Amino acid sequence: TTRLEWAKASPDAYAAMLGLEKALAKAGLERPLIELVYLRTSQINGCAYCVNMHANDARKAGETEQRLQALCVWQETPYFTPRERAALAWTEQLARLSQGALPHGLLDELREHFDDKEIAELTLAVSAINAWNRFGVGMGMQPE
Amino acid sequence: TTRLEWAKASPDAYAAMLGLEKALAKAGLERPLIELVYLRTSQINGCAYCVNMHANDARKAGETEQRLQALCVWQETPYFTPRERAALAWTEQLARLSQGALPHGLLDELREHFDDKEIAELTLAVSAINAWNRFGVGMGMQPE
Amino acid sequence: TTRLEWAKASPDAYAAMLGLEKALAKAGLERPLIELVYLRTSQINGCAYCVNMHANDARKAGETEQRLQALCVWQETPYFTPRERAALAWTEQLARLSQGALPHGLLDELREHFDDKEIAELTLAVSAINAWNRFGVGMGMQPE
Amino acid sequence: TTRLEWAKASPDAYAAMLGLEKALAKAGLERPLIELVYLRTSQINGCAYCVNMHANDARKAGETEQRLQALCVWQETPYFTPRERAALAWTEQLARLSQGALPHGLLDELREHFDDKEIAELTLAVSAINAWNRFGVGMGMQPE
Amino acid sequence: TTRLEWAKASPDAYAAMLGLEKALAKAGLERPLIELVYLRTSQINGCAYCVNMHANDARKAGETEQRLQALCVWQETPYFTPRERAALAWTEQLARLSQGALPHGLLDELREHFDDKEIAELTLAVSAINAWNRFGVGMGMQPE
Amino acid sequence: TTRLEWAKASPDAYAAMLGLEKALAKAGLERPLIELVYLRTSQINGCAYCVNMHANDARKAGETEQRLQALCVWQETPYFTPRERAALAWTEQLARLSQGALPHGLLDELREHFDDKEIAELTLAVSAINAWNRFGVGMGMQPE
Repeated sequence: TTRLEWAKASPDAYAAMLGLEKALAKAGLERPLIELVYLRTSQINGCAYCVNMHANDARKAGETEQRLQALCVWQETPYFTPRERAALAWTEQLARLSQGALPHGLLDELREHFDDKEIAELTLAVSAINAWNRFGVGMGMQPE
Repeated sequence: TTRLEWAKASPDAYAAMLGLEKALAKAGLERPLIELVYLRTSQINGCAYCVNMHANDARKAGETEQRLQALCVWQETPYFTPRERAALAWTEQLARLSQGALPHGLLDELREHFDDKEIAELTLAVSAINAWNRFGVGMGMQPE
Repeated sequence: TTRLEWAKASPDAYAAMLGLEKALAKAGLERPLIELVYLRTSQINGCAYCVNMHANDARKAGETEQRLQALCVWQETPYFTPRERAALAWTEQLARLSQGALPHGLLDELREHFDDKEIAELTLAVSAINAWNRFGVGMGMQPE
Repeated sequence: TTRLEWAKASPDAYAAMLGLEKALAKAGLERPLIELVYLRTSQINGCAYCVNMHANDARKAGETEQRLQALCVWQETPYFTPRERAALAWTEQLARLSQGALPHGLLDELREHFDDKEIAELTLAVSAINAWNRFGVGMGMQPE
Repeated sequence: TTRLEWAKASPDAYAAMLGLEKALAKAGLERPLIELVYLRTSQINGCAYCVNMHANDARKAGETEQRLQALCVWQETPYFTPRERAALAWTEQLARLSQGALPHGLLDELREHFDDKEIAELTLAVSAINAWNRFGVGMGMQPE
Repeated sequence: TTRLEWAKASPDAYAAMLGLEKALAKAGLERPLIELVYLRTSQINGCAYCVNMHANDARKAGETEQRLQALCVWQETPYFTPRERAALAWTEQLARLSQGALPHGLLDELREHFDDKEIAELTLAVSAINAWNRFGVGMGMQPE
């Protein structure tokens, strides 16, 4: 289930990572949207531990099986709102940041759906799950 | 130089991100290695703001022009130690986490050069710069 | 939900595609494995119509939410049998056939888990869903 | 020339695959265009058996060496008609379905050159060769 | 057929490029192998002008339709000698130099088939066609 | 520092490659721009020998550390002129020629900044460094 118990090795790193979650917990950004961002990022990054945790946490936040099964192919479905689709486009592009430039009008399109405080919180969410995925995959973590 | 002043929009997000840096500042992991990790990740992710900042910070940590110019092609040079090369392999693979699975023996190879506490700190470093790059590129940040 | 009613346009094409399903229905290859192959291929190919249909059909074949949510990251989980993992490796490699050569020992590894008749049936399953996905995405099909 | 005699292992699979060809034989879609679709798909998928067979079959359908040698780079040549170029764009995009979304206006552009029955037949052709390529490469088939 | 007459614009550039060909003409490396290297590189780089020219020049050097049609999928055919396959592996890897590191043992494997003078000549051939392709595609050149 | 002394093995190849440099030396195209083209191409192709040489040669041509460290991420910086950015776009696209088609309007955009003789010289520069990189990486060359 893990190859390295990293939170025990560096309690400071674990505390710092929990600080990201504390900030997000205080954010106005709605929790079901954060869970989608987390689940989709974890899918893209191939972090099975995080996929399992956030599919489970998304259900805790009220999500349906229809949405959870469609998330990996969200672009070609009618299940996600204009606001969610904006956030998921952001999520996908930032997950794949090593692969090339972000399109010019992307932030501008996000601004049609989110105020700037929400954008900061959304980007924190994206950054945090990207960070958790790196610990998850790196330390060789497996679900159940 | 920026399209969105995100630290002003969400002070909580900014404080949380600074908490990653506070943890790293307290880590035993040597600062010049952290700067290489930061600079290389920022290059891969195309974050010009972070490239500029960390090339400058690497010089503050004593780095030579030879190493700074060779970092983007580090694999085929003799300038980086076995320990640094292990960390840079980790850095590159985790930067590109969306692109496929991590090789099986990668953590095992890292363990030949780093103790588990160092590995946790190194992974925190990788995670933190990946997070900063996402704010940098997302918010449309440009250097000087 | 569709941009082109292709089965009405070419009844012969539709009948031919149903012939693939008739053959598979008669195959010894177990149905839950076929559903995994179908669902995973549809995810890779981004066919939302087929993802929806086969996640639903997989439940009809007895599948758990744990397996359905973990399928997209199956490699790093303990939920799939040696035989299923062999089939899913085959599935992923053949889904991505345009991207490069198949590894040398792949068929040999499949032979450790499947007899040659099963391999033929498995490859028919892979081929059939790849075909359905092409109609699904091409004709602009969306679920629910 | 083959690692697994799949048609002998599963006669039902072979009969089902021949049913795709029977439908195409009855289609109004012109045979030389089908051969181009088959040859180009087989090139993209790296199926040497199918490349050999369809380059040979294309000659049987009247094709010139000029067209056969230019097909792999068809975009930057004057040898292919507006209708063929539409079909080849479709062919390339659907060959590479695992690599990302199909452009929005692609079906609309195809409709400028083909009626809906032809589009269904063309998509059957694309699907069928994609299926044959998977058997060809999977079963380790080599030409001559 | 061309968007820019580059040889007229810079006669010095044209003379320099012809100097590569003069050196190759004097090389011991056999001409049919050079033509394969040229044709395969031109295919990979999508230079239709060069594909046309070198498929035609390969016929002038004695090549068969069987080999010319199989070249794009050479790996899975029996038509190319151990020596040619070594050269084509070199050709493919160096065509795709922007895509990642060259495998460690590649030069060593080439040395099993070629002496060092031949390797230098082969690499000149690869370099020269890569250069011609860049003029061809850049200047918008089309065959016939 | 090298696995094969290629200039000694084939003096003709070396003389031919020097002929590219002789032509460029005579070109009106300004030397600092050529050095940027060389350095950026060498970075993309992962040729550590050439990166080292041209970062050093760029300093000889007057370049600043600010520009040299920002070159790998030039798109998102203000340090490069409209003319340089046009040349670097050309450089990147032609470095990555094996990866797909060149955008339609690219030569047209280059023509807004360069006359046709300059474009020929620029393309010679791109071609020459692509050639040198292939010798550098192929022959296993390492800096210092």
